[PDB]
Amino acid sequence: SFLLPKLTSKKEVDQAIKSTAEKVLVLRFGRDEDPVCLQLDDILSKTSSDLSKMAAIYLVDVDQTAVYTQYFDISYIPSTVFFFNGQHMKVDYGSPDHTKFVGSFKTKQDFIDLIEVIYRGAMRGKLIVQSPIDPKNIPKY
Ligand SMILES: OC[C@H]1O[C@@](CO)(O[C@H]2O[C@H](CO)[C@@H](O)[C@H](O)[C@H]2O)[C@@H](O)[C@@H]1O
Repeated sequence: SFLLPKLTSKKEVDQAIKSTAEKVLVLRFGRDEDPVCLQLDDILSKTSSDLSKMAAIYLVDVDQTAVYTQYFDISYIPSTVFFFNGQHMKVDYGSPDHTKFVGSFKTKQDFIDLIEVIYRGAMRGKLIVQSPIDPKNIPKY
């Protein structure tokens, strides 16, 4: 749906990691009212439907649960994490941190292209993939 599911506890995140099968699990750690989160959530919402065969997207409330925030070394929101069949996926964006995407995507198409790459690699058994996004479009922060 356009109004993506919210996860508000550790147990709910645990469960989404386990329950999302054969698709990229997208976990957006943020706050729904935060300006950069608003930007990113618009892209996640608007692309969710046409990505529905490849990805399941969730909005994770960092103000109601924080176990995972420490686990992924999240200092800035939004931070977006990718999983496939229960295992964390890394992506090389051209920055040192491959474990999470920090900030918002420049365009819808960048997110789409990224998911395509993650999905294909994950389906081939890979755990780390190369981002297809032009570095000029990667938030620098
Ligand atoms: O240890 C350096 C060696 O690691 C590779 C991945 O095998 O890339 C990593 O190190 C680069 C240089 O520090 C980083 O820019 C990159 O993000 C990181 O994955 C090699 O390409 C590199 O030679």
